[PDB]
Amino acid sequence: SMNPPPPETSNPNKPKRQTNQLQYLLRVVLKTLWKHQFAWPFQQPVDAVKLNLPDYYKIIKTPMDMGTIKKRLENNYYWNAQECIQDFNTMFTNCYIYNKPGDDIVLMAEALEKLFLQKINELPTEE
Ligand SMILES: CC(=O)N1C=CS[C@H](c2cccs2)CC1
Repeated sequence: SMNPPPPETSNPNKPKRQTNQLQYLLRVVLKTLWKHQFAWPFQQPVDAVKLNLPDYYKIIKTPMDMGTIKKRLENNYYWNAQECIQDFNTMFTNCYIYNKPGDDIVLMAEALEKLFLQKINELPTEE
């Protein structure tokens, strides 16, 4: 079973902002998770063909990954920080839904989520 089209990262009909909170989500949150040793499974959409996971997109109907989030941040796709924070939480939740407890990938997501939570605890006040 094929891969679906990726989540959109560009939509000229969609109103956009560049807020200090969104700048923090790129410069601090995304950057911190992206450079982590466990980032690599999350740096692009799940490739169900290459990974031989024909049921992945039968189970996961709202896919999200840090490659998509990175493009959305660099492209100023978002209106507010909460949209981006939701994308990160979707990515983690999908991993916990699809995979079994204790799997390596779940430990990887948990380590990235710990750092995510630490960083968004210091999300700056909106200017
Ligand atoms: C991110 C995710 O939920 N995937 C689903 C199944 S397998 C793959 C890996 C397992 C261990 C290292 S990568 C990552 C893609």
